[PDB]
Amino acid sequence: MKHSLPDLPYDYGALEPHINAQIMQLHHSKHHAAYVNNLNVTEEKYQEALAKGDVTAQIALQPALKFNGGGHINHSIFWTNLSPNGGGEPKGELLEAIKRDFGSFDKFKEKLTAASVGVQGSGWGWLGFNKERGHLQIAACPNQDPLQGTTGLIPLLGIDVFEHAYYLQYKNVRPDYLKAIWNVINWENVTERYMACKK
Amino acid sequence: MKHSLPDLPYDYGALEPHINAQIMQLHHSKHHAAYVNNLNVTEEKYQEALAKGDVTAQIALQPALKFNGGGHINHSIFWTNLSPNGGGEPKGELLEAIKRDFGSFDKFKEKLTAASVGVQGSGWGWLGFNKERGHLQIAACPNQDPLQGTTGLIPLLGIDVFEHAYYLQYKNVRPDYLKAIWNVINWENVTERYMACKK
Amino acid sequence: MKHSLPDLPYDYGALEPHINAQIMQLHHSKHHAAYVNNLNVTEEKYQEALAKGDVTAQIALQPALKFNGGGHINHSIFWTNLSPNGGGEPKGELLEAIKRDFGSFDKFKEKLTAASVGVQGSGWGWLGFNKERGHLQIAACPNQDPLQGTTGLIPLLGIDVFEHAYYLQYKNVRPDYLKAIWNVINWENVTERYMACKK
Amino acid sequence: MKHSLPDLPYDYGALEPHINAQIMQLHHSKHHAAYVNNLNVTEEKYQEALAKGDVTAQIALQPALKFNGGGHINHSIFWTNLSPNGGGEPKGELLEAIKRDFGSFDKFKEKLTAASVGVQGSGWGWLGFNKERGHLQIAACPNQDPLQGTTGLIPLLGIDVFEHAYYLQYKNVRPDYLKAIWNVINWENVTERYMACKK
Ligand SMILES: [Mn+2]
Ligand SMILES: [Mn+2]
Ligand SMILES: [Mn+2]
Ligand SMILES: [Mn+2]
Repeated sequence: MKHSLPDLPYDYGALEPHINAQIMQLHHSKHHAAYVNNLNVTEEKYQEALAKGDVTAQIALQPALKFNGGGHINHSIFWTNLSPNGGGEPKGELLEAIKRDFGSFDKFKEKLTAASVGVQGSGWGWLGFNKERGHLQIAACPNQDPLQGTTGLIPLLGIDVFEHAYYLQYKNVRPDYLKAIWNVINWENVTERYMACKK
Repeated sequence: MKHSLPDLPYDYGALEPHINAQIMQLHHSKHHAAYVNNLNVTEEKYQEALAKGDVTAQIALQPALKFNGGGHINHSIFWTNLSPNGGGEPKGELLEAIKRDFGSFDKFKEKLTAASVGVQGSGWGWLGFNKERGHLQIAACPNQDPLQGTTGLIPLLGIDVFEHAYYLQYKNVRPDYLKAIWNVINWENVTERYMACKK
Repeated sequence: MKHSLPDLPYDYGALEPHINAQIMQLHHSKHHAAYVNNLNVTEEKYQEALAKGDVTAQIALQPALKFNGGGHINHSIFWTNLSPNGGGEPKGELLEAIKRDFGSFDKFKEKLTAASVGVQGSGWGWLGFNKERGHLQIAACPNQDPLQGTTGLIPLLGIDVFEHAYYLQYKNVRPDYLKAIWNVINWENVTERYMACKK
Repeated sequence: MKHSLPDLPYDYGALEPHINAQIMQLHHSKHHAAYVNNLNVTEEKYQEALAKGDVTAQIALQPALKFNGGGHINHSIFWTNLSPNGGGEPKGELLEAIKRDFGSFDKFKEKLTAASVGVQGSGWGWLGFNKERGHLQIAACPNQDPLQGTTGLIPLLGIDVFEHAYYLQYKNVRPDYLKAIWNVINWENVTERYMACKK
């Protein structure tokens, strides 16, 4: 059982003019493809170390497993969080939960925008669901550290603030990239993930 | 006494075709200018906290002080480490030290290249001088963490592997950026820093 | 500003038999005294570095500032959170808040106990108040990293799980130390800190 | 692979009066036993996660794997580095190497002592061999982070500065524990590890 690079659920230029085709093609066919391959390489090395009981090799492989493994997790969710049919505001119970936990939808965007723009270096901004507390929660993750594996929160919406995700189009003005991405957020997908957390 | 953005010792397009003018202009006039301003803002906030004895505010300001403060340190050295008159190999005692500590100049480039390309996320690759041991030493730093402040090593040559330092020209192929930058390394400046470490 | 070691609100043997007198004496007159002394020395160096604009020295002093500065913050709160007249359960809105956010007082004890016992190495277990969300929140901190300075949460009740806090009496059985400390929790002080969080 | 708690090469009271019998008994039968048991449980979970491709579970298990896995590595080496027939100074090439890399045996003790006493919180002080550079090197590790797995250096002599390693006897005065441990250093074992580093 090996991990595979999931196909993009839309054309490279489907999110224009918010995210140009050059960024989408590089972000998926180059960056994500490398994470999957490196992930499969690390898993095979880790399996050999675990069979031999080489705990030293297991720990030496952790940085490569979390970075590439997290990259495969984060980017796989990122594509579904975007869509040419996205934008606007969510509906149903998710919208009610955003108003209840953050006050309003605009306030929520402000909190997630501040968490995303506040990331110093490479990282991610996430809207997650706290299963224990039963409400929403915003958190930032450094580098490719996945949300659930490092915080326990269930990812609902992630914003890649790696420079490779916007620099070609927005250069150093990360806020401009954060303002535009809200227009293509696939709230239908984010709603499916939210409803799955409640039973 | 406030920190200031040092002027670039050459034209934006002096390092072409290795580093295009668009990268140099953005890297200096936008990224570095922000580090200096944010650094001065943080120092003033830290001074107020220190006068009031507010240790909580001091610690809350550490991430902003190390990132912007380190950025001002790293980029100020980075410009002098490059030059249109650079490239080739160093001479004198520095070349002898590289051969003695790393075997050869090509081996040194291999070690610093591996440290630079091995940085997962944002960071820096550095050639430093270990004053205690009296020899050279290669080390990688995450994000803008400066070399001397976090390792004690005296910086001699730094390679910015932040994506903003090469993505516009080399995209995700960081190795291509590392291969080209060796042609514009200002070994005259790196020699001055090395000779200053010995007395 | 010259920080000072606060006088203990009680004699070293007031919390027996839950925390013996030898631990209290060492924890206050040796461990806490060292943080204050080292903190004052570090603050003086930070003042000298700021006057000279030595950013390298500032970053090099951060670990000592956070450890000793956080130690002064944490232990100063720890003494007030304990009392010979403590124990039992809180009353009023704090008890209602514990029931609301954690289900019941017993469930809250189980969650904070797991967080304190879960600390690998040295650290602290904290019950804090999230002013932005307006409810309670449990969090663990590594080493002496203070709660508010590193997380923003306002400390209400802290449990020192440094080995020096229980080893002399409970040895490696940290769970026994967690069970015994509930008998001396000064809920009057925790309520004061909880009321200070509200308008 | 089912890791096992290694038998001690001596009785618990063989290293008296430098390390009393109560510490040795607790450190081996309680502290080290917990790392092995928790390590075996964590490895089993890692095998289950790998078979299912659950990368989230793999990353969530890393802290427990590094702490307990590193604990098994460090303590297993620590017992062999000590002996009732130890003490004094090394001989042969190891002594020459200590003189070459650190000037003298006394200066080496001062450097490794400062590194061990300098650990803030829990950690380890290590004398290691850098195979790439072919000389000795001193390094400190936080918590149970093993030397080779996190730094690449081959461990030669380790000093446990976890509070549980000395507090019962020396209380908060860690320097006294560092001075006393030199009397039981098994330089015969350290030489074997140093000779294994060379062809
Ligand atoms: Mn990305
Ligand atoms: Mn840069
Ligand atoms: Mn303490
Ligand atoms: Mn130990």
